[PDB]
Amino acid sequence: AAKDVKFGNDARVKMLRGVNVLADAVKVTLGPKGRNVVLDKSFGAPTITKDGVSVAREIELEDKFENMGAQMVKEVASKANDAAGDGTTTATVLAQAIITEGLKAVAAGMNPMDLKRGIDKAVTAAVEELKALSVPCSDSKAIAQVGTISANSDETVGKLIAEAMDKVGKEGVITVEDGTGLQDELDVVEGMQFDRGYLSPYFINKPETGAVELESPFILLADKKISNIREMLPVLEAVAKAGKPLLIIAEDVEGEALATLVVNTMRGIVKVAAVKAPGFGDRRKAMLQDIATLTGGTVISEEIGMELEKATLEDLGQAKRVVINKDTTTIIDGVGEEAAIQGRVAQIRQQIEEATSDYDREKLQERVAKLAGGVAVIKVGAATEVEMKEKKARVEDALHATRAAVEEGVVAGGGVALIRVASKLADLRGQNEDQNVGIKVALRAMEAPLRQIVLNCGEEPSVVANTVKGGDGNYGYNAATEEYGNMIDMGILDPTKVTRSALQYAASVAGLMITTECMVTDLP
Amino acid sequence: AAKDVKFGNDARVKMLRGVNVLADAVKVTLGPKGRNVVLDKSFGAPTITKDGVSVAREIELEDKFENMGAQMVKEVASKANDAAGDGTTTATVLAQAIITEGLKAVAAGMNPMDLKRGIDKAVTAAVEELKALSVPCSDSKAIAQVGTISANSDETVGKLIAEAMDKVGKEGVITVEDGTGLQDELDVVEGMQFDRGYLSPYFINKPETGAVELESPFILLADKKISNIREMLPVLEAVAKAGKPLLIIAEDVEGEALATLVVNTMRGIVKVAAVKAPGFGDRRKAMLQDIATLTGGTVISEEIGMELEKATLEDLGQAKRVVINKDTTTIIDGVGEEAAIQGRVAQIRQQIEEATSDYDREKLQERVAKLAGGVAVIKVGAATEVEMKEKKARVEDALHATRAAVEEGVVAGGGVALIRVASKLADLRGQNEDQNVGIKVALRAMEAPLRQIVLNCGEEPSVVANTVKGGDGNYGYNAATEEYGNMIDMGILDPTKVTRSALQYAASVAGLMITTECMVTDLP
Amino acid sequence: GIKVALRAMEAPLRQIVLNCGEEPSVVANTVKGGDGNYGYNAATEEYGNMIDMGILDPTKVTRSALQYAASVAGLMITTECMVTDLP
Amino acid sequence: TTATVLAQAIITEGLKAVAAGMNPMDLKRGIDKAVTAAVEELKALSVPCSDSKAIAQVGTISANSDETVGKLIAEAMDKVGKEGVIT
Ligand SMILES: Nc1ncnc2c1ncn2[C@@H]1O[C@H](COP(=O)(O)OP(=O)(O)O)[C@@H](O)[C@H]1O
Ligand SMILES: Nc1ncnc2c1ncn2[C@@H]1O[C@H](COP(=O)(O)OP(=O)(O)O)[C@@H](O)[C@H]1O
Ligand SMILES: Nc1ncnc2c1ncn2[C@H]1O[C@H](COP(=O)(O)OP(=O)(O)O)[C@@H](O)[C@H]1O
Ligand SMILES: [Mg+2]
Ligand SMILES: [Mg+2]
Repeated sequence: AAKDVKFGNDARVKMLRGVNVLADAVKVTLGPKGRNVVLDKSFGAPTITKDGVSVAREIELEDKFENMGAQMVKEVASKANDAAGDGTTTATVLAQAIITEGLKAVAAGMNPMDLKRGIDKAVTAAVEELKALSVPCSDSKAIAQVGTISANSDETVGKLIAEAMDKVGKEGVITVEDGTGLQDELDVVEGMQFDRGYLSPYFINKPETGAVELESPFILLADKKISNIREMLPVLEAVAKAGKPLLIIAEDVEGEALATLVVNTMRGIVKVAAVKAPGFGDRRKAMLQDIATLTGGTVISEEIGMELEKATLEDLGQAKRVVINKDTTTIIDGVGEEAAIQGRVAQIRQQIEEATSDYDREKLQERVAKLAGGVAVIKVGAATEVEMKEKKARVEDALHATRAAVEEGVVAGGGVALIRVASKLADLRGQNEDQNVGIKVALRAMEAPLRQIVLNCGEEPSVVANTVKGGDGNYGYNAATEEYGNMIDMGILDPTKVTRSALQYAASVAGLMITTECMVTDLP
Repeated sequence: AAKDVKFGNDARVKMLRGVNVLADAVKVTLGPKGRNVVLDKSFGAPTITKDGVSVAREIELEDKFENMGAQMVKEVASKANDAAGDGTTTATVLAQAIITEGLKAVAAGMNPMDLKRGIDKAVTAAVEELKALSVPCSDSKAIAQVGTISANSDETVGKLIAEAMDKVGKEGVITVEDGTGLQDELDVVEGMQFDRGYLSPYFINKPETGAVELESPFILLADKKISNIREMLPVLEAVAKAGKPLLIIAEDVEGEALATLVVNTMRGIVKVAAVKAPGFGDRRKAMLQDIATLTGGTVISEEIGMELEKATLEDLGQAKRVVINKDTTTIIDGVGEEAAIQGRVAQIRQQIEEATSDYDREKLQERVAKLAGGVAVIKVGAATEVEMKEKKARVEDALHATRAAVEEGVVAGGGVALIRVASKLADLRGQNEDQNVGIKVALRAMEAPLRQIVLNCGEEPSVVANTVKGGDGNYGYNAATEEYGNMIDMGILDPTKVTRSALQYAASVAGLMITTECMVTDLP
Repeated sequence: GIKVALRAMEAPLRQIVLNCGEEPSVVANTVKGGDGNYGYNAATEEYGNMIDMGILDPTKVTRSALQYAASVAGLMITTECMVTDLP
Repeated sequence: TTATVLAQAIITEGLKAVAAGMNPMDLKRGIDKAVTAAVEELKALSVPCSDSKAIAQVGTISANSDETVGKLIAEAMDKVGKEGVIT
């Protein structure tokens, strides 16, 4: 294909125009005051959205070069959401400010490489300062309002989340279930979870979040990389007698064909899934038979001693519910029985004494807590099930935030945290002035999220930013109530996890943007 | 896809042009004098319509941005019809007036957010005042002319509706049936209804209102979310022996495939339907076996104790007629027999004493009245059945209005009600003047429906609006007879239900329109 | 109308501060909060008594600027129609 | 330059008020009422200048802060006297 080659300022000017168009649309929707963006939908009334992610995914530009600049910022903003579940608009507000000023400095003939180093040095220092700024919210009492604040300042969703982590503070998995009673129901089931993606991108089922809630499927568990269609078809034939969905847990399938192919064949037919087992080698294999002991299943392949093909519905695990997604496999409640599952407890307690490897010891002491801790199951018993269905997303909204908050503590929400780092590290100086200019570009960019939010509020951003900069600690503007106060006390706070991720991702995209010598795109 | 990005006044000016084009066409058809709009039809003479809904659905604009502005007003006008069955043109007359003036205020640099708050504050106050304005029409004597007025001022259709609600005043379901006698026939059959939509949008049958009148089908009733094509095909084979249509009542089907698919497969073949059971959990399940007791059927699935597949035509409910639509399931007369149906009456009377939950008590006392109240069946015995078929739509016309009227009472029809709220709340003032301007924009907009109607009448709107504003209570212009009088006495009135819905929906679309910072549409 | 004139009178200070690069509104608030000749020395980017710092403007020039601006501006706001040669 | 900046602000604020539906002529009368009062207050604020130190300072500020220009004009101011003309 013919490729259009662009160079120097020619390419950079095109890239900035694309960054600006995407940032402008995402920036208006920052904070409680974010103005709605009308997104054309192909049939039906155009969607009106106050959410940055929907607008960003929508934005595509017709200029090949301008689109490439927009796409690069979008992927880093999405990466911020992957690390912590929000920060998508904040990442683009920060990225646009660093990128626009940095590109202008490069257009002044300044060395791009140390401009990049100076911005990165300031970012690393700011990240350490943010951790110092952090308020540990480990205690359940802190979790109680942290969770209420986390759920878009809603007490009802927050308290249920807080009630369960009252159950497990930290690592206990908590899941959201539609309530079967009009009173809310919470129980802890000693099920399981592991952070392993599904073996095709296309396994998505009914919940609009790329995920696979699955009611009473049976589970295959395999100890060699499975020979595919010839011996999986017997099992699929057996599975299709009963009518239940199947999940493959394995090393992989012999996957170049059928791990790609099976989800394109089987969605409309039967619904069948596949996932990687956790860790590698003996740990993966041992962990698969740990998984087996907990589900009630046994592990199966031609290779070791326990042939696959003629397997029945008894020769499987089963779980009352399963969740599976791009990045996670979750077992909500096995068919396995208390005594058999506790065939494990004697060994796992024993090996913790003595294991000759430090990470084997760590894995064993992680595994026993995990195995016994289980999954906290929250049933949202709202009077209206459509409304608990609606609040169900906010509850998933909340635990993403609450989990991030417990992991890194909390910072003064509002860009007050970035203002105090900016004021805190004004002293930091670059070795050369290209480096010095880079430090300043990063510091000025840190002010941009607070200023954009006050602009959406209609307050002129400068008076407020001057007052917030002048103020002490968590003194900040609550734009929803339009007055200054202590933000943490007022109830505006976010995890140090979220702010740190947005700043780091914004810095990386900006550095690449400043140092991009040439852009090659397909000819229009 | 390449997306055209618009910003600030650039987008708003495009959106206003689209709102204006749609509003202009809908506004001319307001009231008895509404001038006809010729709607091109692809083959045959162009339809001439004095109905706003037909014109609004028709209007589509070629500019991507202009169409998006029109579509947003259309969906809110349709939402007004969904809440109460009319108000579609009135919503657009009100929406255009708030949107045009509000956009002009935003174009004056005024803060969009409080303009929005000021309009909304005035609307909330006006809604309370409208309820104070309300005349309770609960009494059957009030229903008698309320119904006559409701049926486009026709006494014949109104009296039959009034005669049946003489039967049940309020909650008793009343249905319209083609008369089998030349004398009108009215009977009350203790059948059933529940406000649950059908499980595909495409289930539509013979009546031109998206609905499913169905003569003697048999009914499936299921107590688990059904395993689909493999065990539904036996039943479908059994059903297709007899030749009757089938309805699935269930939690759902295992629906991602066959609940979407079945209506695309089975329309031309056999005609088969599916609906959600009412409520959730024990209440849904109990209510399904309440439904079972009343129809004469029993509830069926693999899961609890009563396998599906080999079921006969006896192992079903049956009803003489059924109605099903986007939002409702109706059972007109079971096959069930008096004594068996009254297997229920002892329990339902008993549990009302003692139930330990307040909403369980409410559901029980709602359920007994509902179960015994039944469906009032009106047979329109006109001398001409084509004419009773024609009047049949007006009778459906009437009960939509009569039901709304009994629920909220009635207000001086004619925009006289909105004039008196506007005059009543002239005192209301915004905290800031952006808020003050918003209150005034809402108040001036309230006058627009009366003025548009007098303009269609050919009276200049100002003299009449000045006189109506000056006059007392229900003093208003009867544009059909072209003279002022007491509107309620003259026979021009509408439910508080209808006016309140139109004002609320118009305010919501206007606020979004004023605060829309950016519009993203697919490139032309 | 009186308010429009008073708000406009703050405009020269804001524009000098904008040319300096400091935030005009923040400086305007400090000067408005201050009293007497307290003002922002644009060259030294500091706040001090203007007479003491030597920043003095002739009264005739300031008075003339206000009167001339008000007369032309007041007529311009009243314009409702413009008639000009077709391009 | 200051007259243009003041005029631009009065027109921008006035046009926004006319857009709100405020009668344009009434705003013009209000602007004029404020200006007449402001001119009197400038006369009260004014303190006379004839010190050659002050004469140099008004010259320096008027010359984009050129100290030499103000210094020389004060001396020429001094030598010619009030009836004198400086070119
Ligand atoms: N009531 C408020 N007062 C001040 N700012 C707020 C308030 N609530 C949230 N914020 C801040 O505004 C941002 C939330 O805006 P949001 O629309 O969710 O964009 P994003 O997805 O990038 O976080 C966060 O930075 C949050 O800290
Ligand atoms: N005889 C009449 N006198 C005055 N106005 C009337 C008369 N009859 C109805 N109206 C008013 O005119 C409106 C009915 O117009 P219509 O064409 O049905 O549009 P819409 O569907 O929005 O109600 C209602 O607001 C009604 O109150
Ligand atoms: N350091 C200073 N502080 C503030 N303003 C200054 C300073 N020095 C000179 N000025 C000038 O700024 C304005 C001068 O305007 P100028 O640009 O010289 O053109 P003109 O006098 O025709 O309006 C005056 O307010 C004057 O005070
Ligand atoms: Mg957010
Ligand atoms: Mg109508």
